[PDB]
Amino acid sequence: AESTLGAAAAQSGRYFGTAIASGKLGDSAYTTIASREFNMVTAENEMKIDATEPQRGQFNFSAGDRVYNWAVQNGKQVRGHTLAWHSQQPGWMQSLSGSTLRQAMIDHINGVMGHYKGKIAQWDVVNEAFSDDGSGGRRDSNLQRTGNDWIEVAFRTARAADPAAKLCYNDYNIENWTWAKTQGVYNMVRDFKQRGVPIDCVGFQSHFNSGSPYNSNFRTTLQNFAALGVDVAITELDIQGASSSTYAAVTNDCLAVSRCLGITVWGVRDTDSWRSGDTPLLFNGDGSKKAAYTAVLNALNGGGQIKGVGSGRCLDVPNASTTDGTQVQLYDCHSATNQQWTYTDAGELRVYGDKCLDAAGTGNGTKVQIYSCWGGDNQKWRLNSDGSIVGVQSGLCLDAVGGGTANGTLIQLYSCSNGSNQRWTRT
Amino acid sequence: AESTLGAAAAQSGRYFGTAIASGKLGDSAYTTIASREFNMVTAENEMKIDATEPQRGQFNFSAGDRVYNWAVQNGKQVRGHTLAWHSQQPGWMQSLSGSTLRQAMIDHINGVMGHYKGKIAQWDVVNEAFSDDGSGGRRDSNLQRTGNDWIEVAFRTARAADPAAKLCYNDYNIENWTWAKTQGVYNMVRDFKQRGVPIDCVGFQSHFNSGSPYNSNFRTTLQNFAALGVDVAITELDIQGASSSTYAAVTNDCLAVSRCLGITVWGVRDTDSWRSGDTPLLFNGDGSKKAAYTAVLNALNGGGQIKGVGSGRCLDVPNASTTDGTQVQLYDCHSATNQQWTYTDAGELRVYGDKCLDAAGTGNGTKVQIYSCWGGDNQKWRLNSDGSIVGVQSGLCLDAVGGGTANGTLIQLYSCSNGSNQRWTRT
Repeated sequence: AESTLGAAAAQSGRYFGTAIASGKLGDSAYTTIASREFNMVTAENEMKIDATEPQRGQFNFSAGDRVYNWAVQNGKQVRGHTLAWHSQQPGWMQSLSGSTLRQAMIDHINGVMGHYKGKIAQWDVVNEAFSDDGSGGRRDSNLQRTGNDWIEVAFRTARAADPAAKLCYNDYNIENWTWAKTQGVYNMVRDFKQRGVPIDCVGFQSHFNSGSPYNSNFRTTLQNFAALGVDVAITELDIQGASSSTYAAVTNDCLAVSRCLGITVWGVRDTDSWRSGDTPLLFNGDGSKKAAYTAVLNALNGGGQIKGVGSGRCLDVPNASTTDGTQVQLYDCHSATNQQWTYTDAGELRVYGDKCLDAAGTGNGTKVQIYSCWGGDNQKWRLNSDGSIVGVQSGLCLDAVGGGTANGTLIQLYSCSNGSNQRWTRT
Repeated sequence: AESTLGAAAAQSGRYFGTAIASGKLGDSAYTTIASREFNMVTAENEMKIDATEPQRGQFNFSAGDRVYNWAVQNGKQVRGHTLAWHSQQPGWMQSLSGSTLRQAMIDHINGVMGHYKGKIAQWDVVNEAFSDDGSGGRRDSNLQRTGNDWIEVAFRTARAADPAAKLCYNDYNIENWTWAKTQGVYNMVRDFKQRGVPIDCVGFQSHFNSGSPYNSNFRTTLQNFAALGVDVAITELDIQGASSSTYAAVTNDCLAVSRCLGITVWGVRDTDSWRSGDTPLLFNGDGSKKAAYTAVLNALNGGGQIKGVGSGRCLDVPNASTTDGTQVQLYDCHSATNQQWTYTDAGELRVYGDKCLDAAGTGNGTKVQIYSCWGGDNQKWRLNSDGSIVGVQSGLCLDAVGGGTANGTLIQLYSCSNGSNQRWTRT
């Protein structure tokens, strides 16, 4: 299979998951996409400490089980998130220290894992234990202050509670190999492997933005960790701006590492994201696939001028005009600027540097023209592997009117038919 | 002055207004911008028929007066909108037809204008009476069914009610000269002027988008109507995507016609717009001046490499790198792509075609780098006439750290001080 992300990932033995919020399981548009596209699920909040043990010793699995059941019934495995973490602790746990806290941690781990024994593929045993100050050391938390060996204890406890689940250490800002935090984490897992501490995987959240951008050396980080004898996983992927190139690069990095189990994006639609303002995911608010979705899919499946297949002619802006509202047409191909289109990471087809292929509506017959680039979804396209060009906002295909092939044939939007007047090739 | 829209327009004897919503007058962020930037006001809904005469013969001016009082308290003139229209009619009026409706129309005009007698600069007496079917004829509505002379009667009635107000006919899609609607309106005004019907102005709503884009022949349209002996005004301006060139183009068209009274944008912030999804205004949701704001201000005031003045060097991307997160610096100018920056209508400073000058924060000391273009406000800049470059999101200026001037000097965001290390010239 290769029409969906999960299925395209399965082809190489990997998975493609998302974060699920039980609160949205009632939204039909939400579940339609989630059940179809992903084969791995992480509870966004339902399995955290404050959600599974509101009161000391009083476990509540209502929300967690709702997500677990939905996942399994729809063909997805589940990543447990998370058991030991300095953030979002219940009120009572915050008011604890010393061996008392160390004990509560142990009880919590046994309680949660006992309930889900043998049902969870991976567990984020310890989450975000290192500092961002730039030192590469543990962060100061009530857990760290109970003994530097608390992480080791958490893992030994987890292994005993459920030896079937892969135990991971999860963290952010550890993707760039040159960062001190990355080195801190590396040395810990290195130590752990030598002393026989039970750790099976390292999760790289992969929250990329201009403050902590993706760097190609991410592949090196993954390879270096995998070389220690642990599996690696991209656990909470999201990219500010959702650049198609960056999304593809990250996917290829995982595919290039045999120990990379799979990729999980942190949410379904941009509007579901904890950082919706960054439009960092693969589907937009309308539930429609973004340009990045197509880039990731092609990457999973595959390991200038725009010429129409049926006509042999090129997408042309009449008389090299630059006025907004000028409808594009088919014309004999030639090295002119009014025939050179650039496909940007945002998903636009630009000509003249700042003019965008634009759809003036969403129904059949909508004329395709050029207009000032501003970022509307009616100016974003998906270049499918089958040669079709689909408008993100309309979901319609670029179509050479009436199947015409002569110079001057106009371009419009029309329901995709796989016709030759809807197939294009880049030269 | 020349630092605000209103003040700049006054330098050519014109005004620059906005539409005000009484419900938002309690929002200090809203009013701060509104009172400072505009010297003309239109009530967005408060003076419509249903708002001023909820029951036949029972006039209510509480909503309209809140807008009016605010305007005059803050030194603004007011445009009345609107007296006769097929849309937004009170239920009781929608039930009328024939002579009964005709008289109700007359009564409504006398009541509203009597209340605001001598206090209103312009009144949109009749609004949107022509059709969009391409015939260039009258729109079918209960008012048009009372008789073709209903528009004339509305104007004669208004002139007698308040001789001090300029009486305008207002409509949309009459900006492009070639459209049948435009010419249908032209013929009506010509007819009125020949027969002595009192009409002083024609308002061009000018709501532009990719479905109905701005066209440079708009200037000839304005001249043609002005030639008839009526004033012209841009009454409800908004542009899908808020292109800087287009906003500047519309402004210059009005400045070229001696009889163009001024310009009114339909709203303050994009979020206040009836079409917020198209971000068609001059201020963003945060209340920050967009790239288009500066384009308009510069046009009102009469209005490649980026070389620093205090340094004499060019904005430079180190080693012609294309890696996201690369901090920009100063360096010996020279023709090289890594020093070629394109300023787009959206307000981005692009390099390498798809990389954007990006701010990784909003405070002083913030690192200015390059990152994949995606449309964030942190990738948008305003090029002031004083030579400074301000970040739309932070409101901070491009600053050469410590005032350095040698190669390798890093660029950051800092409070605008108009220092020589914050001034840049285009080359």
